[PDB]
Amino acid sequence: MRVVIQRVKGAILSVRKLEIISEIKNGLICFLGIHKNDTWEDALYIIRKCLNLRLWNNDNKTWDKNVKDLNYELLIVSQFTLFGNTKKGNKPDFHLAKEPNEALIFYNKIIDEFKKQYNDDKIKIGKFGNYMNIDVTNDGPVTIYIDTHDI
Amino acid sequence: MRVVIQRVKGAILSVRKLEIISEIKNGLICFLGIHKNDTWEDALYIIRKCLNLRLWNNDNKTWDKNVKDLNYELLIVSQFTLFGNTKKGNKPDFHLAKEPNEALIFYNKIIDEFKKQYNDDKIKIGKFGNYMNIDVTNDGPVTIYIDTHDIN
Ligand SMILES: NCC(=O)N[C@H]1[C@@H](O)[C@H](n2cnc3c(N)ncnc32)O[C@@H]1CO
Ligand SMILES: NCC(=O)N[C@H]1[C@@H](O)[C@H](n2cnc3c(N)ncnc32)O[C@@H]1CO
Repeated sequence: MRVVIQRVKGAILSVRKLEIISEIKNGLICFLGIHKNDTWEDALYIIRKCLNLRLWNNDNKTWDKNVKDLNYELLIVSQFTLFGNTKKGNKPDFHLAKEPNEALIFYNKIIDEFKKQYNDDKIKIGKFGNYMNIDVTNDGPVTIYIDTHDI
Repeated sequence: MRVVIQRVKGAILSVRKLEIISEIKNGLICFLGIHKNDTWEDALYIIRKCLNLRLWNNDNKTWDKNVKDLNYELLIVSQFTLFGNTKKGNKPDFHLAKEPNEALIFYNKIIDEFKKQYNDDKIKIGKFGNYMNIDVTNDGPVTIYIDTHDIN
């Protein structure tokens, strides 16, 4: 499983009816990619990293507060393009991405778990399998990458 | 070298005078991280992929046009946080980043090479070593990740 985590001041997510369906204020936007062989343990790792990663400062020191400490939000967005393999040519190859129908069911379980480990109000999502327009205010910017297959 | 590429309809980047210092319309925002071990060839790989990756559709086929074909822009944003190591705990560790002063010089060369391979009016940047506020309209979204240390 792969994620790209960006720290934001706000993010506005729109799709065709454009029409807003999701917004957060301060927090994290997480672009989430599900590998065909991802397991539930891969998901858990991403969930707790997303929720406990210390991407904000204290007055005292840097990198010392996470999203929960600040009561901030998370906008989780499905991104199959993280498995866009560009090693062979300039046409990205998406072979490694779990196929959409299963990846949907897996995605919804992950969202369910994000909520259980934090709060229903705090987890926003996109619209899986649709075109999305996302207005983000990148705060830094801060951008973090995790691939669970590295452990 | 590490890069996160995102396809955008627009991006306004501002810093403390916060005033606007860079703006693009349709194109790519590239979050660019320099490893302490990167050589000029790491850079060349990244530049090539950024400029040539086919992240837009043609009328009759997907993943078939690059930023150049469409005459679109790129906003290049320096990002040491891409080496945020989180294997050990929940405090990210950034030791793999190239040291800032040398990194700026490297970064500046990369930007110039970007200007070379495309058009200096279509290449735009942020403010290395400074807090930046970037208003991005993500178009898709479409996010690509490349670590040169996985390749060659
Ligand atoms: N361009 C925006 C977009 O990525 N759209 C993707 C995802 O929202 C979703 N999707 C399908 N498979 C996956 C997967 N393995 N992981 C994450 N999302 C998936 O289905 C869309 C087209 O495949
Ligand atoms: N928060 C946004 C940010 O990351 N700002 C970084 C980069 O703009 C730049 N910088 C320093 N070292 C590097 C490096 N090794 N690679 C890329 N950029 C660097 O210096 C800022 C603080 O170190």
